[PDB]
Amino acid sequence: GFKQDIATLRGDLRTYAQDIFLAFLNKYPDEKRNFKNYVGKSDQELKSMAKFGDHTEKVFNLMMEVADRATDCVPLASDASTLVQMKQHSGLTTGNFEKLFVALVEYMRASGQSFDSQSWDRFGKNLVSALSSAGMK
Ligand code: HEM
Repeated sequence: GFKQDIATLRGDLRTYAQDIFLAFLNKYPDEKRNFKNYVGKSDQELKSMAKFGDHTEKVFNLMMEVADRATDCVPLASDASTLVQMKQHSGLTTGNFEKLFVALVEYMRASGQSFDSQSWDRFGKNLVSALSSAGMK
């Protein structure tokens, strides 16, 4: 289930983090508008841009902590506050986060692996709700 999925992703977190974030950017090309430097790049090129590899690994390092600190796929309000408050996310709305989790769930659904994709779907919705409550637009 969800807690085992955290251990699976953490066991190869660099590859999962890149493959899910690329799934997100290819499913929602307009989302590259928050990045700029990513435009007109193939997946293999993106993987070779330092701010892609670094920022994608740090997204997934923190997302796995937030998942790990969750009860029944409900994140801590403190984790939502922390995320909202991040100066680098000034641009963002809950819409950016919803789309990332739609792509994550779709990626898990298409994998050959026994991920608990319905738990991730609820995690993504609960995190979007928590971010809104914590002040994200
Ligand atoms: C659980 C989800 C996410 C987490 C944990 C997260 C985490 C982070 C972290 C830790 C940083 C700082 C890392 C660093 O720059 O060294 C960062 C920067 C940034 N995040 Fe996020 N982020 C998340 C989702 C998103 C989403 C959905 C977007 C846009 C759709 C986004 C856009 C950005 C941007 C634009 C930056 C800085 C600009 C750059 O990449 O050069 N983040 N994020």
